[PDB]
Amino acid sequence: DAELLVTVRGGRLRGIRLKTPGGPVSAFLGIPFAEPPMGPRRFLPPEPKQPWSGVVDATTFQSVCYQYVDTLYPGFEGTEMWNPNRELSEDCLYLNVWTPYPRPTSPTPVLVWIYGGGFYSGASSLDVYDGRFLVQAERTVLVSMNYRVGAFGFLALPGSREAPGNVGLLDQRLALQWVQENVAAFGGDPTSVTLFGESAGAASVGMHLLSPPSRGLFHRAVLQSGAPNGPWATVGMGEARRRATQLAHLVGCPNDTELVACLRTRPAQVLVNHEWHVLPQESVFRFSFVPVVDGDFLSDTPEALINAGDFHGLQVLVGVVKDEGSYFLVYGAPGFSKDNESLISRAEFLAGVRVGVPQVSDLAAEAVVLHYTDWLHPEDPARLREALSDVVGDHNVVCPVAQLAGRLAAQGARVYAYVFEHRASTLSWPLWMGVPHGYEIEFIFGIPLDPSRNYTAEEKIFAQRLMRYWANFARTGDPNEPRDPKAPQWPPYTAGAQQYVSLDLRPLEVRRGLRAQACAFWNRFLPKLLSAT
Amino acid sequence: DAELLVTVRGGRLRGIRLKTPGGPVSAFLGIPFAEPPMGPRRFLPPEPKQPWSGVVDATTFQSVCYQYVDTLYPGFEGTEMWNPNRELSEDCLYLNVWTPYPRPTSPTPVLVWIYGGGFYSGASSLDVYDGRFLVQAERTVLVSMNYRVGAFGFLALPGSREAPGNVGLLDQRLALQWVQENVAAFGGDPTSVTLFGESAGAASVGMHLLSPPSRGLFHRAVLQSGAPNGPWATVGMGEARRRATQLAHLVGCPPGNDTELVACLRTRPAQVLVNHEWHVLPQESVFRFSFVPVVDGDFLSDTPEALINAGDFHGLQVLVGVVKDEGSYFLVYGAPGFSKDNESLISRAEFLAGVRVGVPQVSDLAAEAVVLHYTDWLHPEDPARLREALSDVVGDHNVVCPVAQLAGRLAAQGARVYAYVFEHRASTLSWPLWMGVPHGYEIEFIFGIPLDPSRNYTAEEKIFAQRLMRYWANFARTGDPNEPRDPKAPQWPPYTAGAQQYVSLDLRPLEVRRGLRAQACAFWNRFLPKLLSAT
Ligand SMILES: CC(=O)N[C@@H]1[C@@H](O)[C@H](O[C@@H]2O[C@H](CO)[C@H](O)[C@H](O[C@]3(C(=O)O)C[C@H](O)[C@@H](NC(C)=O)[C@H]([C@H](O)[C@H](O)CO)O3)[C@H]2O)[C@@H](CO)O[C@H]1O
Ligand SMILES: *[C@@H]1O[C@H](CO[C@@H]2O[C@@H](C)[C@@H](O)[C@@H](O)[C@@H]2O)[C@@H](O[C@@H]2O[C@H](CO)[C@@H](O)[C@H](O)[C@H]2NC(C)=O)[C@H](O)[C@H]1NC(C)=O
Ligand SMILES: *[C@@H]1O[C@H](CO[C@@H]2O[C@@H](C)[C@@H](O)[C@@H](O)[C@@H]2O)[C@@H](O[C@@H]2O[C@H](CO)[C@@H](O)[C@H](O)[C@H]2NC(C)=O)[C@H](O)[C@H]1NC(C)=O
Ligand SMILES: *[C@@H]1O[C@H](CO)[C@@H](O[C@@H]2O[C@H](CO)[C@@H](O)[C@H](O)[C@H]2NC(C)=O)[C@H](O)[C@H]1NC(C)=O
Ligand SMILES: C[N+](C)(C)CC(=O)N/N=C/c1ccccn1
Ligand SMILES: C[N+](C)(C)CC(=O)N/N=C/c1ccccn1
Ligand SMILES: [Cl-]
Ligand SMILES: [Cl-]
Ligand SMILES: [Cl-]
Ligand SMILES: [Cl-]
Ligand SMILES: [Cl-]
Ligand SMILES: [Cl-]
Ligand SMILES: [Cl-]
Ligand SMILES: [Cl-]
Ligand SMILES: [Cl-]
Ligand SMILES: [Cl-]
Ligand SMILES: [Cl-]
Ligand SMILES: [Cl-]
Ligand SMILES: [Cl-]
Ligand SMILES: [Cl-]
Ligand SMILES: [Cl-]
Ligand SMILES: [Cl-]
Ligand SMILES: [Cl-]
Ligand SMILES: [Cl-]
Ligand SMILES: [Cl-]
Ligand SMILES: [Cl-]
Ligand SMILES: [Cl-]
Ligand SMILES: [Cl-]
Ligand SMILES: [Cl-]
Ligand SMILES: [Cl-]
Ligand SMILES: [Cl-]
Ligand SMILES: [Cl-]
Ligand SMILES: [Cl-]
Ligand SMILES: [Cl-]
Ligand SMILES: [Cl-]
Ligand SMILES: [Cl-]
Ligand SMILES: [Cl-]
Ligand SMILES: [Cl-]
Ligand SMILES: [Cl-]
Ligand SMILES: [Cl-]
Ligand SMILES: [Cl-]
Ligand SMILES: [Cl-]
Ligand SMILES: [Mg+2]
Ligand SMILES: [Mg+2]
Ligand SMILES: [Mg+2]
Ligand SMILES: [Mg+2]
Ligand SMILES: [Mg+2]
Ligand SMILES: [Mg+2]
Ligand SMILES: [Mg+2]
Ligand SMILES: [Mg+2]
Ligand SMILES: [Mg+2]
Ligand SMILES: [Mg+2]
Ligand SMILES: [Mg+2]
Ligand SMILES: [Mg+2]
Ligand SMILES: [Zn+2]
Ligand SMILES: [Zn+2]
Ligand SMILES: [Zn+2]
Ligand SMILES: [Zn+2]
Repeated sequence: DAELLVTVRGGRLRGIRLKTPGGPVSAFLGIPFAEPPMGPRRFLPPEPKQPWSGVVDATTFQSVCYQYVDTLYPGFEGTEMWNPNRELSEDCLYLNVWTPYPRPTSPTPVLVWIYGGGFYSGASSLDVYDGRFLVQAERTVLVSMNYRVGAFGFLALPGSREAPGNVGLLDQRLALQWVQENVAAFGGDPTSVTLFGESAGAASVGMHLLSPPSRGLFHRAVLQSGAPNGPWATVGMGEARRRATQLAHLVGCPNDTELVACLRTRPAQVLVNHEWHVLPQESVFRFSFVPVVDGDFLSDTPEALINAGDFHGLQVLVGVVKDEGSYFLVYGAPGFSKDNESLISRAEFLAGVRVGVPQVSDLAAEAVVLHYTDWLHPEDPARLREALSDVVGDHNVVCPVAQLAGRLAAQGARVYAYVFEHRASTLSWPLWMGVPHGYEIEFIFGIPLDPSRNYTAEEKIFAQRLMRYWANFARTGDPNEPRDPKAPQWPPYTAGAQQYVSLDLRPLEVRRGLRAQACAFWNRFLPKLLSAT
Repeated sequence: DAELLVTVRGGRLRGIRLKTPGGPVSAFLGIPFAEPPMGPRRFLPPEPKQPWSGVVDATTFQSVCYQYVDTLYPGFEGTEMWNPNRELSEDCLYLNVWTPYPRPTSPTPVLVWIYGGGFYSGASSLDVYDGRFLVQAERTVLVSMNYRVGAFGFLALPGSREAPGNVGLLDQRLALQWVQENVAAFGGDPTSVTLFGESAGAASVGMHLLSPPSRGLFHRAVLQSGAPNGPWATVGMGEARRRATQLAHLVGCPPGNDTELVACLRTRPAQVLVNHEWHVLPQESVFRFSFVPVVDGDFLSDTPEALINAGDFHGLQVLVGVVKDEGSYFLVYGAPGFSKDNESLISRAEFLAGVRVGVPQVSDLAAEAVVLHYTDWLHPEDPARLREALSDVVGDHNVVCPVAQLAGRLAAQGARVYAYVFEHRASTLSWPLWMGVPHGYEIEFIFGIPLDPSRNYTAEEKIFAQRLMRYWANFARTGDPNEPRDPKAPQWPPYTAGAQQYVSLDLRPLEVRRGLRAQACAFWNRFLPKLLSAT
């Protein structure tokens, strides 16, 4: 019917009606937003999609951008839920729109979701990103886009116009430009556009906040388990060159314009098969192709722009999960497995510190180890495992997020912080991993409401609470209800009081400090030490 | 009384009967154990006392070695109890013996006490060091001696033969030699001598373990709130020369150069040297007094930390401990914003400054490590927290962690080690409540001072003091502070490098706990060295 037929600036779309226990939602899946970045357009900033004849079929998710498909635990849902669920294609720059079925006659606010995956993986078609429940429950419009990952999104020869860098970020910015122009055709309000994302998606949200050409395309920002100032999310120019020139040597590619032309002649699968082999430490925490500090998108290091920005007028929702680090340990760290209790040894632990804190001196590593050993039980394997889980989690997610949250708060922003502390009753990982990196998203998106998944009565209620908080924030920059007794339940995060809430089944609880003591080491002392040595 | 006339290798002594509530003790006070270190003998090692004719009057304490007198809180009980209580004289090398009234029939173990005072102060004649109550209640023999402090005991021009250094420690060794030769006259057993000391006396006891010629003179060791590997307890030969010649400059002594310089210092009156001792290294408090034991390669063949890691320690029984609030007393002596008369609610600015006072001579980066370690990053402005924090910084750095280091290294090489944390604040205690259990305030209880009728301690406190006297007396008799065949009480398990068990001493029964600030002392004993040498 005419509810599923929409015309945007480029032409006609035909969407699909999706069902929700609450009721139906109108969905437009796989709307092209850039000309396919293929052949000579590989590694280049995206070009806007030109108008098309006829009716585009937006009834299903388009393709996934090329990436390594994880095969650590084959057939295991804990890993499979995150793997690509469409064909891989360099023809992948498509976005998706969910909107209420009585299409809003008034302009409703817009959530835009940027998926994470450490800049080396990810897809908007993953099942845990289904916008239908968030839309049907809170009557906002939800948009999500694909953006190039891996070398396709982030190979850079700083200097050249052929491989400029950060084109995966520009993919996102283009889709936000698209939202500006077309969201109103679906009921959306271009003037209330809230960015949210997790992991590299959250780091992405962070860079749009620091990149002036993007700061005009959205108004509020949610960062979940990621920060642009994290040790894994940017790379220098001179290093970006070495990594590009190395991938080229690996793929058999004999100046800069000549380098890119050879890479462009290689099947996309050949680049994916070598991009992990670029760095000797084949680590998840220093993946080869991430955003570059070139002076373009980022006029300075993310740290530099944070410490110097006026963030008056910005509201920000920010948080981590309880155990950020445990998911990364099974992907590398020596002694670990989803299939036993991963009872690490001291030397396995000393070794793991180097894998999760890569590229720090020897003195810095000893500092980490002395800082995180329990000197009354120096060789307890369980305690050691938890310690290492904290070392990588604190260093890569928590202390970066914290450092950003306080700086934003201190320099004019209005911040609300959380820690996600619910372990799903469906969670297929082992119990020692706890609440792992990535496992709040199911709840933000209202997945427990899907009748076919097997979540708890109490868990559906929790997901609705969370959706309420997020939509509240989208609407007003304030997750609290505009009208309620005992009204300031969720207080703002400030550099002093450092209040956050804990999100779980029990009613909101305020706590002080996001690993305040731990993050003093990472944000304040460790740099001084890397310096004077 | 036949018990008060006693004869010693040097000659005859007349002693005095002292009263305890529980009964008499006979005491010999101010026995000359060395020829007086005067004029030409100033700064030299001690010569043994030439023997005398007649009866030495050993019925009253002799003089106190020259030293700074504390003018900080005039009249105040808390400071005055430590101040010299006899005339200051360079003629001060005498020792004291308390022995049970009916002199013991069989050879009883001997406790030798070495007083503290950070090597710039102290005297065996102070009231809290009265042996009578311990000797009456446990029937051991007790000895204490005076040793030279300040520049008179520790000024060194390494290589001089004029000022060889460590003569204050030689003073103590001379008295231990005297005990070996003479305590038999008082019913004491020279084959069962236990040293015990506090503060710089505990550091002294430690250096005696590390100096072979002293190991023949005792068999067990108790170290209370002090250790020879503390940052304040020793000095290099090169630093020792700077400080010696800087003092010579402050007194007007043109600097053979070593022999002129010392002969000049000898002419200056003793009080003039005391006056400038602290101005050799001006500082705000009490850490790093400038005339301490020197690592000369004679008395201390190597640094204490070297001597500890490879030493002859198997079979040694050691008793070792700290007070609950080791830091707070030092802060009162010059940490910015500290007095005994207000709550010492310091600002962050004074906290940062106080870190450099209590942890002197460390790099700017090292000091930042300290701050970032002891700050409470949830309440970094809270003045009360900052106050306790800085107390722990200086308490950990100067006392607790050096003692924890010594304990585990002894235990590792096969010493039998027993560790305590004294955590009872005397109901009499005159210092303010926020200093808690300050440095030096277990001594009163070890010595049974609560038994003294004039001082009104509690009954709970008297039975406690008797409990402590028994622990220490048990230890002196048998190298084990536990009630021999009595496991009706909780056992005091020995300290090992793995489990790290110690007992809390207070008015409640023995409580066994693990780890002497294990987390804190990793920083001080392991990381901070690496940091300081790698940068
Ligand atoms: C008691 C008795 O029967 N005879 C003693 C006699 O043994 C003693 O001589 C001293 O014995 C001690 C034993 O512990 C040392 O071995 C002395 O050698 C040293 C020392 O190591 O202490 C050598 C040291 O280099 C000297 N230091 C200097 C010169 O700076 C000291 C110094 O003489 C001190 O006076 C000792 O405390 O001695 C050994 O000489 C003598 C006193 O020395 O007394 C007898 O009665
Ligand atoms: C716990 O498991 C890890 C991972 O090994 C996997 O899971 C086990 C249950 C077992 O079935 C293995 O075959 C699996 O591959 C163990 O770490 C591995 O140990 C082997 C020893 O032969 C070694 O070759 C591997 O490299 C190790 N893997 C890593 C990542 O280091 C570990 O030994 C198991 N046991 C304990 C006590 O942790
Ligand atoms: C708590 O007391 C200290 C003690 O210092 C003072 O000592 C005397 C010289 C006299 O000024 C008394 O009133 C005090 O007891 C205070 O620290 C001093 O503060 C004054 C000025 O306020 C300053 O001139 C001194 O240098 C300070 N001493 C230092 C830095 O060591 C402290 O301010 C008191 N706190 C209060 C009153 O809240
Ligand atoms: C790298 O070398 C290539 C050669 O493959 C250079 O390409 C030139 O491009 C211009 C375009 O106007 C041609 O007219 C030339 O004939 C090409 N070949 C040359 C100059 O040898 C390219 O300019 C070089 N890249 C640089 C200098 O950045
Ligand atoms: C967890 N999820 C399955 C949603 C994908 C993801 O987030 N993978 N994480 C990569 C990474 C690596 C280093 C630092 C941060 N993120
Ligand atoms: C008088 N009292 C019992 C407190 C003796 C004492 O302990 N005086 N202080 C010594 C000191 C100084 C610096 C470092 C270590 N100890
Ligand atoms: Cl368009
Ligand atoms: Cl469906
Ligand atoms: Cl048409
Ligand atoms: Cl606007
Ligand atoms: Cl642009
Ligand atoms: Cl950065
Ligand atoms: Cl870099
Ligand atoms: Cl570089
Ligand atoms: Cl290949
Ligand atoms: Cl491969
Ligand atoms: Cl791989
Ligand atoms: Cl937690
Ligand atoms: Cl290095
Ligand atoms: Cl345990
Ligand atoms: Cl505001
Ligand atoms: Cl149910
Ligand atoms: Cl904290
Ligand atoms: Cl005499
Ligand atoms: Cl002379
Ligand atoms: Cl006389
Ligand atoms: Cl005199
Ligand atoms: Cl021995
Ligand atoms: Cl030297
Ligand atoms: Cl030197
Ligand atoms: Cl000379
Ligand atoms: Cl040392
Ligand atoms: Cl303690
Ligand atoms: Cl410096
Ligand atoms: Cl730290
Ligand atoms: Cl505060
Ligand atoms: Cl607290
Ligand atoms: Cl043994
Ligand atoms: Cl008081
Ligand atoms: Cl024996
Ligand atoms: Cl305990
Ligand atoms: Cl501890
Ligand atoms: Mg992977
Ligand atoms: Mg190959
Ligand atoms: Mg090769
Ligand atoms: Mg254990
Ligand atoms: Mg006289
Ligand atoms: Mg005289
Ligand atoms: Mg010399
Ligand atoms: Mg030196
Ligand atoms: Mg001058
Ligand atoms: Mg003067
Ligand atoms: Mg335990
Ligand atoms: Mg501790
Ligand atoms: Zn991630
Ligand atoms: Zn591979
Ligand atoms: Zn540390
Ligand atoms: Zn002392």
